[PDB]
Amino acid sequence: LPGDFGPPRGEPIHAVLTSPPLVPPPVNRTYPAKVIVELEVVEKEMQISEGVSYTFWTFGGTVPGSFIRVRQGDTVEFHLKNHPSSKMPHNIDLHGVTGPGGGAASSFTAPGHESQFTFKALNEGIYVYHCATAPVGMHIANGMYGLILVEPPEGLPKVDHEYYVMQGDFYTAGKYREKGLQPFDMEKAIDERPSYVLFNGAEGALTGDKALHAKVGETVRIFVGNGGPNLVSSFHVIGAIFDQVRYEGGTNVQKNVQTTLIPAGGAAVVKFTARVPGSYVLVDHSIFRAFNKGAMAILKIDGAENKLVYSGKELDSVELGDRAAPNMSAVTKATQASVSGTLTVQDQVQAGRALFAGTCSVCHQGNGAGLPGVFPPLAKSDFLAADPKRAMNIVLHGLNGKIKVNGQEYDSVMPPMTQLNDDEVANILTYVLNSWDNPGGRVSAEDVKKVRAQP
Amino acid sequence: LPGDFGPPRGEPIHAVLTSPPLVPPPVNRTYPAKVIVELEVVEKEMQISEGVSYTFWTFGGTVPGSFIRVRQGDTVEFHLKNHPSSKMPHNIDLHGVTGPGGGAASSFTAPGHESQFTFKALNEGIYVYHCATAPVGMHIANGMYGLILVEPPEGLPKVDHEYYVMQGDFYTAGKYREKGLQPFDMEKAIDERPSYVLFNGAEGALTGDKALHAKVGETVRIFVGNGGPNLVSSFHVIGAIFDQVRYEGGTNVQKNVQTTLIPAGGAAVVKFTARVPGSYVLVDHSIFRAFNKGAMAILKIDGAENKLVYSGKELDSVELGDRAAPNMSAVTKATQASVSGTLTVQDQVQAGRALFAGTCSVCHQGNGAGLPGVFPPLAKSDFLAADPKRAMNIVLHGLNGKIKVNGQEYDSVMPPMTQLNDDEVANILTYVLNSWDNPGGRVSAEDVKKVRAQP
Amino acid sequence: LPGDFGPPRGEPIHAVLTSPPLVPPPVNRTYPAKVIVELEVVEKEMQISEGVSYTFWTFGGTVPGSFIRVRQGDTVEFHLKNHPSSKMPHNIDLHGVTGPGGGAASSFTAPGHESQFTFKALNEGIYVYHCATAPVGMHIANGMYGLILVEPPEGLPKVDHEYYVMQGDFYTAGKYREKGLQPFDMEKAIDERPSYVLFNGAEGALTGDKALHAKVGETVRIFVGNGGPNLVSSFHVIGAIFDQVRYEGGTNVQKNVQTTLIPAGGAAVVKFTARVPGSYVLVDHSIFRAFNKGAMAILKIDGAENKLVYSGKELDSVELGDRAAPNMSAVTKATQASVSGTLTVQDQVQAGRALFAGTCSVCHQGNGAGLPGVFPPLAKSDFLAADPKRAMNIVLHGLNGKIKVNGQEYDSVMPPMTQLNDDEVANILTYVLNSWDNPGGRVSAEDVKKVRAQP
Ligand code: HEC
Ligand code: HEC
Ligand code: HEC
Ligand SMILES: [Cu+2]
Ligand SMILES: [Cu+2]
Ligand SMILES: [Cu+2]
Ligand SMILES: [Cu+2]
Ligand SMILES: [Cu+2]
Ligand SMILES: [Cu+2]
Repeated sequence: LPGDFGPPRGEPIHAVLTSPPLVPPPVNRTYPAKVIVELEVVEKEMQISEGVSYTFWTFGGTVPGSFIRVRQGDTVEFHLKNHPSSKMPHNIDLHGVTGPGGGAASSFTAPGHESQFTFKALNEGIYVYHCATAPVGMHIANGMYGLILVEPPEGLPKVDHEYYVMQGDFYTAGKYREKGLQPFDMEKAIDERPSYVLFNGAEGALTGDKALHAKVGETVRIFVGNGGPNLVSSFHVIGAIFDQVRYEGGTNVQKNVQTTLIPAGGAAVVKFTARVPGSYVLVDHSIFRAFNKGAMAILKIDGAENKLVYSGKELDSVELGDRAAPNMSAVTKATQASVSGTLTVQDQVQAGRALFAGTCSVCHQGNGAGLPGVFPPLAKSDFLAADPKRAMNIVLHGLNGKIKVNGQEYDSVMPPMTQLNDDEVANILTYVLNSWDNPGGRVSAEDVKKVRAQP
Repeated sequence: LPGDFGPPRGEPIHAVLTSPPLVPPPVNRTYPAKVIVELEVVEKEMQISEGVSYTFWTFGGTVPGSFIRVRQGDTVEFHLKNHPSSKMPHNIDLHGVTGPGGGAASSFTAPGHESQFTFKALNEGIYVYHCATAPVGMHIANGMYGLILVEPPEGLPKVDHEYYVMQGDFYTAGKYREKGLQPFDMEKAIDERPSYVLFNGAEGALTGDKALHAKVGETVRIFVGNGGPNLVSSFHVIGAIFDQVRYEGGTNVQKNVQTTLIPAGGAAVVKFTARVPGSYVLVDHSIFRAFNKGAMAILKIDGAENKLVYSGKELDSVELGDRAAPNMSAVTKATQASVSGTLTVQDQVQAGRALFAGTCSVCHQGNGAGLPGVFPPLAKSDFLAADPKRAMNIVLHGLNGKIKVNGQEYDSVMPPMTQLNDDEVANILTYVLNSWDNPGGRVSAEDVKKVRAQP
Repeated sequence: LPGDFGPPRGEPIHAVLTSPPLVPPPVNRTYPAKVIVELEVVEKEMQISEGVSYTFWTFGGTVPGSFIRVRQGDTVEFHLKNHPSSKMPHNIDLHGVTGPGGGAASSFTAPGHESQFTFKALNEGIYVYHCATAPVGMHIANGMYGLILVEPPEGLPKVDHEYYVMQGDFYTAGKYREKGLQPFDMEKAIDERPSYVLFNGAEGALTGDKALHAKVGETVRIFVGNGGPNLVSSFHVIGAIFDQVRYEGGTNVQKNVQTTLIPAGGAAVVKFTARVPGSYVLVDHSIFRAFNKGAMAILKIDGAENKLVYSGKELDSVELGDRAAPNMSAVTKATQASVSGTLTVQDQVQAGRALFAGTCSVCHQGNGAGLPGVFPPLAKSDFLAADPKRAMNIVLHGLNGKIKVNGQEYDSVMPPMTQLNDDEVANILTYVLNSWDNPGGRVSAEDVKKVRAQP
């Protein structure tokens, strides 16, 4: 057989698993071992977006699940526990396992139980693991996937950083950024029409203050999975190139590519060398996923600029939108205050401030000044103040034709923004009204609901 | 030119074509030949699913069409007949043909006619062939695709088994498993929203008693096509690895991968070595296709277990659902009896038995016992017997909150199952009522239609 | 660093950019240079289909944008101008640029402004460039993408022809071929449900009198991009094979393939050797894109037939439909005449003539003769003349069952063609009525609207 390094030697090893985006250290071992893996399924509510809860089903309490790292030829004794608070039964299929279901029929586990099975890791590579419990699509859609690395016997070449990034498509009853606890939507899942496409199980999981880091001159290896369930990732790094891309345990290694297709259920190891400082964006280049459904992660490189290689500036809200900023915690706070019935004007203003970035600032500027004759001002805007109800209709339904703002004529087009939720329009407009010497007061989600219902 | 082995020699050869999932024997020849291919288009109703008929358009009476096997450098004299019962005209485009339309403009054939054209097979490889008659998408969607192998002059390396598997997406007016003769749906086809995604033209075409077979230690080569028309396959083998994947006649060979993307209209040769016994599942790992639309095929390996490689069990209904069992012939029978107006309680019970597997058994068990305090029993269930109408609402619309069943409290969640058709809910519940000392009687499709219409 | 050929030498070079489908000449240079690129964003209405206008956003006035050609190790001084008639701000992200946003944060440009940034071209290859202005998906969907080639220092091998072909998916408020100025549809874009999938920004951009050309024996290199925003191309050449496919600046080169997957935002260089004359069709083999949404381009090879390689005929309307003919200018004319209120019977007849090809001729023949007993005649048809209103219902809703036409019984099936627009049915039927000794008169779009509204 391949990976035939004889029976386990040394002492049994209790595998150290890591939560995303971190990876366990290299096994750093010259002999095959008995590796004991203990993984516990937890079902739990987490925020899939600010003020949006979802009941995830997880391996080890995270999406993706805990990272497993073994050596080709190891004997893996796999213990799957299902937490007693679980409502569903669960199991595991590991890609790279030689045997039926990749472990599925020997890991079937009711709430409060444990199952175990043993496999030899014959196949070197990076592999997806996921739940394989009927209905399989529902279990995977809820977050039940992760990566197992089977190292080659000599180990992978040393790098400065190893990170763990996994794409998933998600199906909520509600629309993108519609607030509240969102049920799984089986109709959207069967139709392959996700409301969110994410890295590491949430909007902003790898942006702002949760960006991945490295320094100019350092090597980064990223273990990249695609849990699906349904989508194929046009996986891409903005502003850089992959030194290498290797799929699963394939003999083929592609070098010097920027855009690579990762199948649903697929995985790849990519290598990046940091050359110049700034934010390097990992996306699904099926662009509405990256820029309208959440599929953007950041590798932030710190170090000296090299003007001979790139003379230009770090990214801002023009490219990264409301994910340029460290976090949108103000949106979470305002959503919680709406639920409690304690929502203040200032709660709305700080939420609107976070949401205004990119969404409105690309044309009206971060300071609401616009560009005289080209983009009208929101700062001290006579037009805004004259009719707050018209302002709600402009965000929902757009505006075109000649207008006069602060003594100047505009003859341009503001596209409609009907995909903004009622709370988002209300918070953005309350921010604008309470900024730049505008008249203050507030716009409520309920105000916007009535305007949406009759344009 | 490539494949320049001079003029045909020896005797003209009448090509032996095979129906899926079988392949013609290796050409086993050292000289180029004149190969005469005779292929006849037949339009005909076949079962796309149990009790679901569809009018397929076929090359040779099967989906995919008859497998053609020639040698690089052969002169192929291609005869396309259109059966006189056909309503549409048809033609053929073979990938790997050097010339306009791959044969399309010289193979255009009205019902009851024959066309012929000659081509030299310059290009070694595995290639899709399909109909290229306006509207091309409708002809391909109805089943008009297959494979032609152009062998290299020295032939392919010998293996124990060669099989023929081809994925297709299908567009019915009705929903998945909605019974009756289903028309082609052009709106779903243009939208790329298939109701079925299949191997070899039907649900269960390669599962249960129609699984592919091999023995521990044997090599299997699978000629894998993707007829589309629209989908890209994340083609994957559960519990195993491909020794090799080679696309069309590409110089590139990928080795040691589990998950590979097959383009719409693409084809690949994969090689598998059987290591341990059990069912190895070929899927489109765009998981709702594999587990909700029919895209699952089985390679069943018989032979000695190796507990050093895999300690675990063969797959069952937890993973393969209602395709674990040899066949669902009882569903076909019950559908026929509904049409005839002769549907008996026992017809419903045997259909419901087949459908209960995985769909209900994953939580309630194959024997309806459930798991005390975790999954309530369907066996001798006081709760079921108290209100059969409530049971219909529970399958369609789900159940949550505290209930008491056979003296025990449950506080859990049964997801809704509204994608089940009225006949499916009726048959499953009639099976349950007539099992495990439950009260008997029956639930009709019409009973379920009324409950669906007002939750 | 890679591409470390020292500082720029010689004179600064003003890059010569080309409009699709042409490519600038090889740089033909042994030293690294300072290359000045000047690219101007223009927003403008163009015909996305005959009689269908769309407001495109373009780099250099075309979709795809102007082709840029530099050498690995060049210092590129990039000048982006935004035309003063623009309503939106714009920027550029070039794949293959080493630095944040690929130029995005240093190229942000309001209407009537200019931005500049400098980069070293470290990475050899073919690369997509696109707008990266919030909302990024809307800018790319409107046409803001093109290719930059970074040549290897020794240059690419010489070929007879170099062409520029770029796929895009497009989202109109109206359905496919619905006439008038079509707004961008954000709902369809987010759902990844394009109304058009095109090469070079229009239906027929590379068909008929706009086909690419070469001669038997000549080599063709095609720089193939996929601007997306959302779709992955099953990129395929009908009737031929690619000698080579190379993605971006990848070390991997695939040889001898017919079907290759291009990611959203991806690019590839393909090489084709012309062997036999005729039309070679470039498609997205996700077949409803190629044959129902516009994703078909033609490489027309002129030269001597070789009956030893391919005995068959050039393509016609059976395969290429209404794109076999040089152009459909008559449809543009009839649409303009409807807007003006000057629409004549002859305007309708010539538009219907263009649309009848393939759509109706595949079964009824180019001369309306049909095939006695199999396809009924439209030529001198007693059945057509007896009830023009029934003829409208037959095109929209199909026809089956026994009929008698010109003394012969037919018992067959004409599929419904409800995806035809009201003007298309009206023009086709007016063409038929004014041909082949039929009674004349006309059918109006308004006649068809009333029949569609009550079958
Ligand atoms: C460009 C792509 C824009 C984005 C994004 C946003 N707005 Fe805008 N807005 C824009 C233009 C060109 C115009 C004028 C339209 C015309 O007919 O010429 C506007 C107009 C407004 C107004 C009214 C005028 C004013 O007070 O200055 C308001 C209140 C306004 N826009 C608000 C607004 C908000 C809140 C945005 C994000 C949600 C937003 N705009 C985005 C161009 C663009
Ligand atoms: C788990 C994923 C389940 C599947 C699949 C099916 N059912 Fe279920 N069912 C489940 C639970 C947890 C519960 C209790 C809900 C609660 O509020 O605590 C139920 C309940 C029922 C009942 C009523 C109670 C009883 O008689 O035991 C019925 C009649 C029932 N379920 C039927 C049923 C059928 C027919 C299924 C397949 C179609 C099915 N269930 C699937 C959990 C799960
Ligand atoms: C085959 C795939 C067809 C295409 C494409 C079109 N038509 Fe057709 N048509 C076809 C058949 C088999 C029949 C007879 C149906 C039967 O019940 O046996 C028809 C019938 C008509 C008729 C009425 C009969 C006649 O006058 O000959 C008309 C007026 C007609 N079809 C028009 C028509 C037009 C305008 C088409 C393109 C828009 C078209 N047909 C396409 C088969 C096929
Ligand atoms: Cu699970
Ligand atoms: Cu899997
Ligand atoms: Cu056909
Ligand atoms: Cu094809
Ligand atoms: Cu732009
Ligand atoms: Cu990009």
